[PDB]
Amino acid sequence: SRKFFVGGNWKMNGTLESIKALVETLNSAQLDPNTEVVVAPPAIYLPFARSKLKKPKEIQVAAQNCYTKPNGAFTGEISAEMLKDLGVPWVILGHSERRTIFGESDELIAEKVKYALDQGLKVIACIGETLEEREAGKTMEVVARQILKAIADKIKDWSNVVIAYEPVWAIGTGKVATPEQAQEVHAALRKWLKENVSPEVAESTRIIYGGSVNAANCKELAKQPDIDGFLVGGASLKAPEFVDIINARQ
Amino acid sequence: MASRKFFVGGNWKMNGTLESIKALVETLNSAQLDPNTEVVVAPPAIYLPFARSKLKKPKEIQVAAQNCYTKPNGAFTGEISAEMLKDLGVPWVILGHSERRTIFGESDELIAEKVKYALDQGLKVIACIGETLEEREAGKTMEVVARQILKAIADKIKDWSNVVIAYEPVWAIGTGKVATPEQAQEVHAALRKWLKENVSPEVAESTRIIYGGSVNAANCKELAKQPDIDGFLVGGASLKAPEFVDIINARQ
Repeated sequence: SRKFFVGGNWKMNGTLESIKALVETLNSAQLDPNTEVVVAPPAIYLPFARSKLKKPKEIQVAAQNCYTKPNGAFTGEISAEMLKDLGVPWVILGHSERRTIFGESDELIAEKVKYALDQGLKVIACIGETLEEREAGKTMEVVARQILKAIADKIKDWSNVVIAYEPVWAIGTGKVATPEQAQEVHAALRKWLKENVSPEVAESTRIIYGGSVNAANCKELAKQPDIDGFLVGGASLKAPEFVDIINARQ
Repeated sequence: MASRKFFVGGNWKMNGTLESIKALVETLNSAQLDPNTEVVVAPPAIYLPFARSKLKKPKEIQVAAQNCYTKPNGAFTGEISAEMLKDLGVPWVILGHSERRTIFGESDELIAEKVKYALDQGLKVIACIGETLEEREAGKTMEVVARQILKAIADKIKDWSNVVIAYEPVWAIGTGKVATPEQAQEVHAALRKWLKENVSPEVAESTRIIYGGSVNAANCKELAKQPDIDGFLVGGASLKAPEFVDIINARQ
């Protein structure tokens, strides 16, 4: 009875005109009411995008990142307090691009997750192995360590956590995980949760898949028993395709 | 020379709420501000539209981003691009701030690419340089700031018309240890000489070099008198609207 969850990570993309058009198509579409829908604009566009949503109770917005600390002398950063002040309900943390391009560590990500949750936010926490880790057979070693470090160390209440498994080799590459590849990891992640946290947390925590999800591969992925939805990058910028992914179980 | 317009920027860093930013802008809207001062304020990116919406004299006070990325739009989760700043009508961006260099590892090379791309997108750039306490006591102040300016702008940039150089010694940022008028003027004059010899006399004479690091209402008038200090980049004191008003009026 985990609610199906589909997130749209717009990354560093959008203009006032393209975002208006995207949100308007979302507004007018038939969306599966059993899908929890979150879209993550660039921070400078978060107030505009939310203002255009015709049904703000039905599609929520997310920041793509925030810093570890309360407000202070960190030029260029956005804080979790600010998200709370603006009533932004969600935040993506530990995305592969922050890890690989901006050097964010498991330890820094752990502190962001704890502070965001303490500010009342809901967190999409991202994990995933590289191509070389995958080829060398280290996938479960890597993703088990990432979850332990990012959430299980500091977090007691998992109610407001969603886990996003996004193998780095599937992000933006055109190379999606097969349903069997993704189900294998999700099932092993849920077993890790069951044995290392609690069966209640394993039963209720959504584990969503990301990495080249699109309208033509989402239906077979969504049939997998431990895949609870998707984190969508490129296809989230194409409104009709994002609608189909929201409707992956229909 | 002396045709450089006095420039005051307020860097709010990672601070602000809807309530607190409303208040601070309303005070600036109310205040009597010296019309010879170019005024720029830099809210956190997520409050940039709100802050600009509350600015009454949108011609008299302008808004800035505190950072942007090196590249055109793409797969850089958590980043803002220069073309978004252009789309939204943000005229200014701060680049190379010490906190980005020291806390977030931003390098001379990265900052130079940011500066070029921002200028290519029609933005105006506050380009920040400054030496550490250790670098100054090792006697390397001018070696550091000259290298930082050479990589960050002098390399990839040919038009300096829309560049403001901000000298903010690291040991003065947030510490309460403002540079003396003598200390600041010495670096600014040496930077302006560097520009004269390594770029052009025209660029040296026209480029504003502003001082940053613990500027406040009480120390700004003596600094603003120095010949090669063209204004201030103000951190902590920019969240205090009355004090920021006085700094804007430091030449009155």
